[PDB]
Amino acid sequence: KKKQTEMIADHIYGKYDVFKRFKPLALGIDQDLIAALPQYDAALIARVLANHCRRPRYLKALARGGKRFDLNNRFKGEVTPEEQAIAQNHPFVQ
Amino acid sequence: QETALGAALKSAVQTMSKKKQTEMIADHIYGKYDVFKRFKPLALGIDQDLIAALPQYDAALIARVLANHCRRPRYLKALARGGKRFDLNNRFKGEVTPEEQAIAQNHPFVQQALQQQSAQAA
Repeated sequence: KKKQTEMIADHIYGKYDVFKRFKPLALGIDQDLIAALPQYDAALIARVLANHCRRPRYLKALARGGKRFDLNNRFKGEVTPEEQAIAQNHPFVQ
Repeated sequence: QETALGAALKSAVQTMSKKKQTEMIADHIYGKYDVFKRFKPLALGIDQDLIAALPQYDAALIARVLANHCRRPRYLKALARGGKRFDLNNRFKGEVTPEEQAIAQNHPFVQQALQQQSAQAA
């Protein structure tokens, strides 16, 4: 498992810009990641995402706010005030 | 003794103090709205709903009370619990996303609060 996920992520941060550059991610990017990657498992694709969203860098991107982005780096929704404020007050961010 | 006009005059006068207006807003909100009293996940745009429903109070101090409320461990713990969000009328409106839920779940204040909550059960 861990050998694979380690490779799975490696591929994502390498293929998709939105993950490489830590932009707030579109709602439902899990379904899109699994759909776009049949080559992997649908819960270890999800695991790699869980890891990403807890990194201080992602929290900081949330605190910054603005639009969210889909796998093709297009605006799709945005960060809400409530989520932006929780990210800003977070122990990793303040 | 006291008139309706009299009571409203006294209230208006009291609202001139920022600290006093802030206590009044919180008491109003926790007293009137079950979604606040019970710390349910709040719908998108609740800030605007509160502002519209409370014209007797400054929008800025309303936002402040709201932001105080969402910073409380008990609120984060509610976000960690997840499920639906609720509007001012205690009706379903939207939900807590997996991302919001995971962030609240890993929040230090929740790690504490969840540990306390279960130690009060034991």
